[PDB]
Amino acid sequence: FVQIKFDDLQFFENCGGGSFGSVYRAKWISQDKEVAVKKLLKIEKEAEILSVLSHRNIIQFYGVILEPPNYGIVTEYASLGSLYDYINSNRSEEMDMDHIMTWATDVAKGMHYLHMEAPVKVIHRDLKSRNVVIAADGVLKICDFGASRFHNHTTHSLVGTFPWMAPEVIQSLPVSETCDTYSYGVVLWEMLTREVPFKGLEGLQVAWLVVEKNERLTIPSSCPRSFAELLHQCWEADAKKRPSFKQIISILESMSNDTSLPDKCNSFLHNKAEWRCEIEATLERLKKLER
Ligand SMILES: *CCC(=O)N1CC[C@@H](Oc2n[nH]c3ncc(-c4cn(-c5c(F)ccc(NS(=O)(=O)c6cccc(-c7ccccc7)c6)c5F)nn4)cc23)C1
Repeated sequence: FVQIKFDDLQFFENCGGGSFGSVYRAKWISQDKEVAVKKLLKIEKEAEILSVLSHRNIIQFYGVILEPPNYGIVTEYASLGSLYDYINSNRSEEMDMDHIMTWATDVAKGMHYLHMEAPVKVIHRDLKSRNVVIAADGVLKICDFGASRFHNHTTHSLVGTFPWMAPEVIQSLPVSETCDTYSYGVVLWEMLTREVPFKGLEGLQVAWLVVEKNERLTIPSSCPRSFAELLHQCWEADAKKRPSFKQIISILESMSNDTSLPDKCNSFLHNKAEWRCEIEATLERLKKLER
């Protein structure tokens, strides 16, 4: 627990909404470092356990703000924004298969660390493209991985999170590390299609569809089978039938040695104007499925 004086910071802008859980971008004046600061309504001293986590694909702890009433956590700031903002911009048109693979390896490796490599097993429960950020060198960093255990005020809206929640998370059921595997496959699908998952729908409809009808996000027919089948394993209703992140890492290795995949995938990636109608059709069939 490094301590960071409130006056040691210069606050720039707030994401979230001024509330507890809202993230400020800020300059750490003692250190001349650009930082993120999360507004907490206090700090749990027992939360030291998480201050020892360190991995190039998770956001880096810097220190804590302990000046009542100002309580905050300070971390690195990733220069290039959230994965979400990037995927749903026209910048994502520059993504080739080597890009997808690198970024999906980045997330899978950060998750493998939290699940199996750190001082304490961390199951994230809220992994999603808005919780992954892009450092200056394209390296991805998982955010908010300690939220589900300590500061449960940061998350829950929760209607905006159903497309990434495993079914068992939706039902408040027994939960295993493979709930993060389901959320990852949604992140993968986001990278491949560059769409907002279940765009336009009601959270409760998606919650319902995922849980009762085993509805999953449309996989375009022209998506390479290797990607399609990886998505499928990551989306098994039966959490015990989903891969671990060690297996995902090993799967991405095989895919990246497949000489045929790069043309197949890059073709698919750059023909979005053909197969975007497939996803958009399923969206109206699902919207009309409540009217
Ligand atoms: C407003 C629109 C929007 O969403 N965006 C606009 C731009 C983009 O924001 C960006 N761009 N780059 C970014 N880089 C980082 C973040 C960011 C950082 N955090 C943040 C915190 F401020 C605090 C904690 C966490 N995660 S954590 O709670 O799991 C954690 C990590 C490490 C240690 C600890 C800890 C230590 C001791 C005791 C308890 C806990 C906790 C965190 F992610 N959020 N966003 C945003 C960026 C998106």
